[PDB]
Amino acid sequence: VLSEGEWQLVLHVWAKVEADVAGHGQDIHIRLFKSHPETLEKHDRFKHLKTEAEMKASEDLKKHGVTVLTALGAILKKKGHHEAELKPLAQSHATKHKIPIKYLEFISEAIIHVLHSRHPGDFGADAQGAMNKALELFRKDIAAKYKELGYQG
Ligand code: HEM
Repeated sequence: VLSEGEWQLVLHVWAKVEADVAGHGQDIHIRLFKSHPETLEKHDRFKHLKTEAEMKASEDLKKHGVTVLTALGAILKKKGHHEAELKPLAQSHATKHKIPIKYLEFISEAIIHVLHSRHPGDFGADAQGAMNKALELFRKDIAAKYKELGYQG
């Protein structure tokens, strides 16, 4: 469970994220695809974009990024009482897309990287540790929802 103070740090940095959701989306995905290439294969519509620049100019990918970070941002604002908008995420991702929890760790890594690269003065030790706790709570709860629908993490 997160402290009031940690939740505040998380939401403090997210507010910076929200000043350019689109750019953060692209960067996080680009990081993810380059760092763990097996991830790009889950996306049939992106798995041809060869270059970073091709990645950055794809408006399909751009929009996807915003859709992903908007869902995550609604969950973080719940400060962990996120049952209701966690469930549709787990049902899509467990039954349809079939995203292993390890791929969720991978994008968790990409998020923290990008966050630290774009906002170091607002993303120091305390803030990274808080965000990390936030994303680890999210992954635990989704792994439990995954199991409730079958197929284990
Ligand atoms: C922070 C963790 C994640 C967030 C919040 C997120 C969020 C979303 C949302 C909101 C959608 C659209 C509705 C639906 O879920 O189908 C989506 C679709 C999708 N997500 Fe995730 N996602 C996460 C990470 C992942 C990862 C790591 C991958 C693995 C490549 C993945 C693959 C997909 C795929 C394949 C779809 C369907 C895309 C399509 O064919 O249009 N997502 N995601």
